Amino acid sequence: MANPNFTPSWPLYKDADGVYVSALPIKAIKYANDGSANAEFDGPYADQYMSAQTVAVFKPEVGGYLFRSQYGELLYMSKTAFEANYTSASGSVANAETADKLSTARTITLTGAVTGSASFDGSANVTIETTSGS
Repeated sequence: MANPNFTPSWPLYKDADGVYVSALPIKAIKYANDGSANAEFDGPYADQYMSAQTVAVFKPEVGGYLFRSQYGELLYMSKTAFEANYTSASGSVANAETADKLSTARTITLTGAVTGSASFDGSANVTIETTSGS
């Protein structure tokens, strides 16, 4: 990767705790009789020829999914495991459900009178105060 994928054009997904990973969707593979094999991808990846001894350890499956993590760990997985450990990281990912308010159906460590929501005093949204009936 000459480019560090700084531009969020290609959708990169989420490892176990929130590390970034690239997803290499193995379409088909061309096993050449010389020993080397090129893996056909239809994402931000083309055919990639790998050396014979290399293809002998990294011989995967056509139709599966491979990933490449920032640790240098690249492996092929079944979509069920692949998606839940190297793409999802909880069924929210970017948590765009909570938006910027972060208090939709989730409470992302709201400090009550958050300055970016209610500066000084006088909270807005949800009547006037969430606790108004003790």
